[PDB]
Amino acid sequence: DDTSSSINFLTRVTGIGPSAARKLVDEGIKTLEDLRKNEDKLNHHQRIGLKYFEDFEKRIPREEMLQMQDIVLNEVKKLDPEYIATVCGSFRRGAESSGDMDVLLTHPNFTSESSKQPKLLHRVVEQLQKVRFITDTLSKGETKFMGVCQLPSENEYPHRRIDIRLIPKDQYYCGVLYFTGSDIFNKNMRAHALEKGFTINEYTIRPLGVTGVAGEPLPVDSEQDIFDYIQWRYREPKDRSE
Ligand SMILES: [Mn+2]
Repeated sequence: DDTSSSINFLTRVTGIGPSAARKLVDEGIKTLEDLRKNEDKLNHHQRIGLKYFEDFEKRIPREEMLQMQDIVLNEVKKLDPEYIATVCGSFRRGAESSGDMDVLLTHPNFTSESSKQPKLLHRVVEQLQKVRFITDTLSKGETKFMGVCQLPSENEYPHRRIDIRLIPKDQYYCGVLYFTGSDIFNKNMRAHALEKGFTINEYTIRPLGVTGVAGEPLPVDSEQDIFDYIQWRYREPKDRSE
């Protein structure tokens, strides 16, 4: 019946999760328009997603995606060149079009020992915002920022999603890998590694042992070393389809 159809539409709104989509229905909030007239029932997120519904639905061609990546890469560089920033996802893998952006970021100042340096992220979030790259914010945490951005014009672009994550320098690589994917490639790689006596996750690559209950994180300073640990020729990102 023409209502299940409603819950579904809700969830189409970033922010609006299921349990959240339901209560909204209970207020009779079902359509797009039912939302619009009711910004008060929604969080900043949900409101933002809704503001951007339409654009959020479109995809990013790499022509754009790249120009985006230029901007992120360049700005972090001027705040502090000790900032490593890899925009990952399918995109990295040559994908012709992308859903969202996701910048992975690190700084040697930050390791899995400090954990308390949101300014590290913030500073860029703020930086990105003064340029009018990031144009809205969904949810800005200490280690991760969900927001919205948009390329500049001279006369326009949709608002893409953008995620920036802060990762320790001692775990960046593993994560650069992991958010690189594809989901399959990770499975297989994670699958291969297991055989050599290793366990790779999004943070580390640990050596296994007897009864599995084991690990103690090998140093990683490039994605390359991951591969070396498990001796597989490094497959460039483009060759990680499976
Ligand atoms: Mn994302």
